[PDB]
Amino acid sequence: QALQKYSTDLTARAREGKLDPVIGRDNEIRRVVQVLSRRTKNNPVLIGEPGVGKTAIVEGLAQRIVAGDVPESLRDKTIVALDLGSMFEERLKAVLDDIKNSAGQIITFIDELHTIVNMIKPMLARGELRLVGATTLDEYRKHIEKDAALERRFQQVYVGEPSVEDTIGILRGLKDRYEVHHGVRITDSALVAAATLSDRYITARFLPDKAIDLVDEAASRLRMEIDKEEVGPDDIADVVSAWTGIPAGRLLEGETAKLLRMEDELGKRVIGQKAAVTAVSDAVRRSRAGVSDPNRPTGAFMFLGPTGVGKTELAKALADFLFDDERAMVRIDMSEYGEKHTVARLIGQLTEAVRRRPYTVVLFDEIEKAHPDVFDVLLQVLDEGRLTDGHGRTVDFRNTILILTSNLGSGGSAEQVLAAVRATFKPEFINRLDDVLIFEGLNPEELVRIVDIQLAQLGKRLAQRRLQLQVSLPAKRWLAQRGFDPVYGARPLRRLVQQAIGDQLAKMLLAGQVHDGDTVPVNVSPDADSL
Amino acid sequence: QALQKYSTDLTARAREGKLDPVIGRDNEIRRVVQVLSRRTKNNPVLIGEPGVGKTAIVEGLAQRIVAGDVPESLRDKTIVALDLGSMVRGEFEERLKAVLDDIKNSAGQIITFIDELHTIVGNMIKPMLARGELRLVGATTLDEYRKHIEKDAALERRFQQVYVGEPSVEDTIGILRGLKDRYEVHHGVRITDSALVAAATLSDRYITARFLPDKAIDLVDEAASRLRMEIDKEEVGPDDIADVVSAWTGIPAGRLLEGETAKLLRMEDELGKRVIGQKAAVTAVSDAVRRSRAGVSDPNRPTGAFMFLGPTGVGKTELAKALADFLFDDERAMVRIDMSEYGEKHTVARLIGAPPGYVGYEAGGQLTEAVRRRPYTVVLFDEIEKAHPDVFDVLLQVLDEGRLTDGHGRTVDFRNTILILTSNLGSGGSAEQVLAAVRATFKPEFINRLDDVLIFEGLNPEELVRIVDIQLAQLGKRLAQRRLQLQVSLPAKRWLAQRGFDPVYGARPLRRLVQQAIGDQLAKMLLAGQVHDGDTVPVNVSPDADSL
Amino acid sequence: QALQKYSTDLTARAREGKLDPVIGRDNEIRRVVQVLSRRTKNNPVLIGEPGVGKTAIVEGLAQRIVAGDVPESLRDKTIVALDLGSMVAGSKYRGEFEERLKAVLDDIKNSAGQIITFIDELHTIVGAGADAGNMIKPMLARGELRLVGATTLDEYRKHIEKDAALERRFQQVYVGEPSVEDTIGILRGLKDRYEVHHGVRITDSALVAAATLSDRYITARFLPDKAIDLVDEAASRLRMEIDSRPKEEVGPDDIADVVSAWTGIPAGRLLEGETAKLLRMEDELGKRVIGQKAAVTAVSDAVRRSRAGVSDPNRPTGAFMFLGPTGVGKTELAKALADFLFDDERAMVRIDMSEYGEKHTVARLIGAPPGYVGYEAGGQLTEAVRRRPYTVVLFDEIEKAHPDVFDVLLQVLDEGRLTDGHGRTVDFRNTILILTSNLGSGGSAEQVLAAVRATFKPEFINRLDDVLIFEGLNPEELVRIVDIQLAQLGKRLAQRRLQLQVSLPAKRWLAQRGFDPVYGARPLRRLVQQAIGDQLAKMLLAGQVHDGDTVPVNVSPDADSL
Ligand SMILES: Nc1ncnc2c1ncn2[C@@H]1O[C@H](COP(=O)(O)OP(=O)(O)OP(O)(O)=S)[C@@H](O)[C@H]1O
Ligand SMILES: Nc1ncnc2c1ncn2[C@@H]1O[C@H](COP(=O)(O)OP(=O)(O)OP(O)(O)=S)[C@@H](O)[C@H]1O
Ligand SMILES: Nc1ncnc2c1ncn2[C@@H]1O[C@H](COP(=O)(O)OP(=O)(O)OP(O)(O)=S)[C@@H](O)[C@H]1O
Ligand SMILES: Nc1ncnc2c1ncn2[C@@H]1O[C@H](COP(=O)(O)OP(=O)(O)OP(O)(O)=S)[C@@H](O)[C@H]1O
Ligand SMILES: Nc1ncnc2c1ncn2[C@@H]1O[C@H](COP(=O)(O)OP(=O)(O)O)[C@@H](O)[C@H]1O
Ligand SMILES: Nc1ncnc2c1ncn2[C@@H]1O[C@H](COP(=O)(O)OP(=O)(O)O)[C@@H](O)[C@H]1O
Repeated sequence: QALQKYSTDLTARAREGKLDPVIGRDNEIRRVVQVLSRRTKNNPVLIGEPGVGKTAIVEGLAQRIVAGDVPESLRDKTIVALDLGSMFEERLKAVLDDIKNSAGQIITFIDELHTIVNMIKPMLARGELRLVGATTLDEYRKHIEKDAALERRFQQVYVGEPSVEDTIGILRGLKDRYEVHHGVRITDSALVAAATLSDRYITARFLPDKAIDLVDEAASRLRMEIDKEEVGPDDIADVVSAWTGIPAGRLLEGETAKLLRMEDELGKRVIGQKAAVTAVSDAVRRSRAGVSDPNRPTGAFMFLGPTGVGKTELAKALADFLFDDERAMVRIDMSEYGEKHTVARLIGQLTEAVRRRPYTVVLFDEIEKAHPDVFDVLLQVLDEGRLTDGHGRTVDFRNTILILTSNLGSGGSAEQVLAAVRATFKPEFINRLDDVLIFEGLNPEELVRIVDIQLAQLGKRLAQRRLQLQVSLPAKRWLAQRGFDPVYGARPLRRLVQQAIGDQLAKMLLAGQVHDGDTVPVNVSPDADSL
Repeated sequence: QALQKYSTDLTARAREGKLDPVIGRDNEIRRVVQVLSRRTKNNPVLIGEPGVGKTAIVEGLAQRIVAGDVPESLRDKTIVALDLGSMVRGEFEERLKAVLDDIKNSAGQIITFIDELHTIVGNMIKPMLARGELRLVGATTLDEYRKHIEKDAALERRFQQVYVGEPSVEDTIGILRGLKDRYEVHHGVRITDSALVAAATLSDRYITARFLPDKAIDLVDEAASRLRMEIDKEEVGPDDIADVVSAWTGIPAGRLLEGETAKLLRMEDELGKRVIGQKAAVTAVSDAVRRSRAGVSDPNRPTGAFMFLGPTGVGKTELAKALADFLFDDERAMVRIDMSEYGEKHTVARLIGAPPGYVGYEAGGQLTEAVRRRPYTVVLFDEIEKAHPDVFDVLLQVLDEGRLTDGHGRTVDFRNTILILTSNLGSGGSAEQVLAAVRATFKPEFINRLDDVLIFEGLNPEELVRIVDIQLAQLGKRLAQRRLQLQVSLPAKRWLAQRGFDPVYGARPLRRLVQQAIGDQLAKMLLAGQVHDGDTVPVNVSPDADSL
Repeated sequence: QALQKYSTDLTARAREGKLDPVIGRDNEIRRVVQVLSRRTKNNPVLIGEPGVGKTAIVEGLAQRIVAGDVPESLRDKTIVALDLGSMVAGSKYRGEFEERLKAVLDDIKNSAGQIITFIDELHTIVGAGADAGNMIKPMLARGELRLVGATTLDEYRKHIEKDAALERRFQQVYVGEPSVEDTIGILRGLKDRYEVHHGVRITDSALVAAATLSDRYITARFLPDKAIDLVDEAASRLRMEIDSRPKEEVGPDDIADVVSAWTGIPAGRLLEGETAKLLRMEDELGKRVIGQKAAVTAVSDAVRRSRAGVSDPNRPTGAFMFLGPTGVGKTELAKALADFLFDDERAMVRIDMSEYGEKHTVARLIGAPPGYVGYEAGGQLTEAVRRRPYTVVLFDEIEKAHPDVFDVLLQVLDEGRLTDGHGRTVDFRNTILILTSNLGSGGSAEQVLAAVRATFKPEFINRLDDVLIFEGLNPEELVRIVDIQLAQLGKRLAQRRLQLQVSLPAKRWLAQRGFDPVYGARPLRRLVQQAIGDQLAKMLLAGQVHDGDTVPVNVSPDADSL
């Protein structure tokens, strides 16, 4: 009985009346009782994630026992925990002496048993103690999923989080826990609104206790700013939003803000490809509202283009818009993932960044550098699980869109491309993706905005010496004349800009007479053009 | 009496009776006794999969020892197990030396027993082993023995492999019916021999991860536990285990009963639930597959080798997908290769990949690599009218005996697959000249080996609202986040027929058109409001487009 | 107190007679002795292939020292069996193994030069690093310690020769495996120890049989212990039989029983029971091949002449090639033979020579040289014969193959040799090679031989035995072929309890249809199935025929009907 200084107790808390009302998980408590009532492979271990309530499952089990629902072999069983706060090995003998002389009626419960697993294992092999456990997936797999001599005594129980409405309904046993400081009146409106905005800041947290973390963050931030008598849903929203957003981020949905337009950056930054851009805009209006399916990447498509049409430019253009930053995208080339020697390297080369900053869109410019094993990797990613890491820490793909702007059948127009797509992408890269689009090559109409943005960039580059260019439409079209060449692309235009303008400009800049502050015009000549 | 700290005593524990009965397996015990009684290369090692009964063999050896059956040379000796988990950077070898010290101080015939020694190895034990003071009964698995106790051993001259594969269904039923009083006393309800047979057979048939001797007892113990917990029908019956195995695997309990005639009788609309029309095709395919399972034909031939043709988009691969969904419990079972780039004489061996050391060797062959794994698939040959006249030699050898040889030298068995050769001949002809065309195009004796050469038929304009309803029933779960329902109107249903058929691609745009139109025209209002999860989401057709 | 917890005493172990009586091997022991006694660098190293008696030489030197049979500067030298696995076991700190080894070295060099040391499997002295196994050099190349060693050639090359400054300090004494007579002498020396360990007797003829049989059949191991293993196994097995089972010695046929129990080869002396089978063979083999009497007696003579002990023990057990018309029974005779002497009609190794139309695909049955894609995989044929070295190899239709595959079996035949990429040889010395063809096919026995003489080359036609010519099918044998096929079908109809009652006109019609003179009996299994099995399934799926009903068949005016 000396365990009172070594271990806590639970068979008396519910008897005296000290407990918390946990509701639900009836099937889980049933599973626990059934597994513990076995001849072999008994004493389960509640596997899950930190902050789901495995302790809640155990205390609910104790409550159910003391109220009385158990079979004959469970006559209240004196359930008891173990305080790891008694730490050396000379005292483990003392705490196990009362379990050895026990008659199998003093079953224990260790929390986070992957720390322990020498001293207890032989006793477990003989079966004088049950030792209900609790651990997490990664750690469980790391420690006791490789020693098959101990997988003989441990039948795992998988636990998930309760639903959103379930958390809402269970919240009524928390009305007085935290908000007893500034006496702000709790309202059911803000209560149901708190967990509603669960993916405004971070999706690494969970529902049952991390929603409470959110609520307490909100209470603290209110009591810090207003130092009102009521809690406000949009105010909790501003709490959770003022850090994944500088002006408290985006407000309520109001899709007319950024996504209805979709071309302010795209249509004026990527000249051409109008059909592809309109199509992907329609696609992201149909998709970017949680309005496609259960947890998918919520975006996947492909389209076609040769060199010199602006595929990389569209990729880097949508970056500054889709999430209003530079790292809103990751572009992966498989110039390394081409053989089976490397398919394991990304499980992980990408995982570091994609887990640290899950605010990026995944890009694979070409599959003419890829292997059919990354095919199955991404297939399992799509709709059959978010991700599985070789170490065990899994990272969801919530704000990631799948793109391929390939030159797969660019020589052909509409039929060769479609046949080559249906062929080269064997595993289901057709049925679960979205539409496959096309490009609109450099056209005499689509050259004016090109030259305009090029000259704008050259000007902002020249602004460090306080020079400005007066570009007239004569030269604006004389360059466009000999810069069409729709086999190579805009790089002839850029090189011609550099040569014609910059070579002479940089000769005269050190030849005097163009001292800083001046302004230079453009004047077409028969074969050249002067400044 | 020195360091009994990190071990057990299977003999002393047997002196009281804590151990189980070990019924059966009376040959491996004698083989172990025989190897343990040599002069050199003694101390055997048991080899088998997990949970087959190696520890059980050692327990039975100890029990026959304590009762008295072995020769006197082995009699009067004890056994000890060892724990590779409680020991294990460094100081593990110090502990190992501490143990082998107690062994050398025993200096007798106190046999040891190590479990999964391929974690240990090395050259620390070999001197002590090749001197005659310890005996080493091992236990491990074949593949790990081959990688750890074969490559760097140099003591493979000291180890003898004993094989224990796994029992059969009958031996497992005997194991169970002998190991029956234990659970009947632990929980205590009742157990029927019918339930034992059901456990063995269901486990063997559906559970493929684990193996018989313990995979079977899991079901019995779980059934007893759940029956005991139910009392919060005083016996466990053969139906009282279908429930447990269904809870385990997923398939409902109705399917996990008679499934050899009850499943052939369902080759009715259970296929037609997925494919619409084509009743002659469905009947012919169903009957052809139904008579192959009878059991009177030669056992080396695929399960079905029919080819069908006609217009595209009329449901030609949908029948294949549905047939794979019903028979093989998966719709990702058809492997589809395009017979358009197999036109040259050099690209015929591209679907095997013949030699070692050449360009395409580790990529296997397109046909043989997809069947060596999942040897229960369905094979489609799109556009067979464009193949070089040497593919047919391979495709004719495969269906004369269900075997083939890939490049690595392996042999793959085709006698559980279903072959299907699509085509598109007869763009204009209905049923009269396409037959002569497909007879003249291919060799005449090649068709003589196939099954029915049934010809698909056009889609009745009446039989298109069927496909429309299938599309809408599928779409009835895309707006499942906010429970927003869908509106239905027969004119709009028959509106998609004309502007979606395009009678040169069958019904290919019936998916893209519907999804783009409705999804895009709705996404705006699904956020703007004007409809919530209590409304039909009113929709109809404008003179030009589909109105909201 | 340092070299007594990290070493045992081989000489003290020899004094109590806990060693074995080394027999022979005087050259190697003399060389070890005369190298162990020079001025500097007196470190011999026994080297050789595994199992040929390298430790026995050192134990013999120990027994000789104890007996006093050595030169004057070797008497009372107390050789010591050092071990390193026990000095590296507990040491996890800076400089904890260094002093442990330094104490041993100081104790060896403290006493006078009488501590001859013995490290077995010395390739393990190269590690211990983290400057280790390297402190020993100054004493090695000065004659301070003697260090008799022993290791295998492969381990030597891999570990020690990478340290060309340390190899210099060792003298290689090459140990080669002994011959059959030397092994017989060794066994005669060691017999009386096994005769005491087990409670049985062992016969000198049994020893001779062990040393001889273990040399023809077990070709992956080496002799001195390859031969002892058989004797040990047979003795233990006979003792296990005598006990526990309610004429007392091992003889030259128990060894045959063991050497056939593993390696599968039927080596022995034709114990009664199968001699009757071998005598009654041309008809027990004729229960499946009708006709071709000349091509069955040849195979039967090969098999009998092989197992009777009169045949060249270094050449395959038969290298026939039989060719003739189409659908005559060539492949079927090969399969019937494989079924006769294996009982598993699919236990043979057949390769389809119609797939070798391209010169480069020979690498399927050879492998790939070092440095190419599939190198450690091996070759199909080589790896198929290395295990189960008793099969029947079959080359079907060997005229479609490019005429450069006729050059590899040019020496597979006539010697039973073939080497793969790794350069190791397998022996086709117990197989039966059979390669069929279809040259001629419409000529007499003279113009069909002229096609062989024009397709193959003289040094290839000269390697193989009888070139058998299969004859044409007589119209009186087709009935028996139909009986064979119908019996096969009936035996298939045994998962039910169906039967058949085929009539004489039915059999005659079946024999008449599908025997065309150009394609032999080829279109007959297909016809039997088409005309019986289909409407036997139809009339079984739709009831009206149930298990038990012996259904008859007749010849109703048109094509056959039930
Ligand atoms: N439609 C376009 N809009 C904007 N820039 C374009 C366009 N077409 C070409 N360019 C420019 O042409 C150059 C080509 O680079 P990018 O288009 O970004 O790379 P890319 O399109 O992937 O070409 P490849 O295929 O890699 S050679 C860049 O300076 C682009 O800005
Ligand atoms: N012949 C047998 N008689 C009785 N029980 C048996 C027999 N064979 C197997 N079992 C049971 O099958 C189960 C398997 O136990 P083990 O023998 O420990 O399995 P294993 O082959 O040792 O694999 P490991 O060691 O767990 S990885 C036990 O419950 C045994 O009691
Ligand atoms: N000349 C010999 N005289 C007597 N017995 C011998 C002789 N040579 C070998 N043997 C015996 O045959 C067996 C060979 O064992 P070892 O000599 O230890 O093999 P080895 O030469 O050490 O090869 P490795 O690499 O150590 S496995 C032992 O049982 C020896 O007693
Ligand atoms: N003498 C025979 N006895 C029994 N069956 C025979 C006989 N001759 C032919 N057959 C049958 O004929 C069929 C084919 O015979 P095979 O010998 O396999 O063909 P083949 O002799 O290899 O000729 P090819 O050129 O290789 S097709 C099989 O069903 C055999 O059973
Ligand atoms: N179903 C539930 N009923 C009551 N409280 C719950 C429930 N789920 C989560 N909780 C809350 O979470 C806490 C228990 O979490 P805990 O089991 O300690 O998480 P973990 O086991 O992951 O460390 C309790 O304080 C409780 O308020
Ligand atoms: N009998 C049918 N039942 C159901 N859908 C059908 C049927 N016939 C055609 N379809 C539909 O027609 C379209 C044609 O696609 P697919 O099955 O791939 O045919 P194809 O072989 O012509 O490519 C699909 O949407 C398919 O569902």
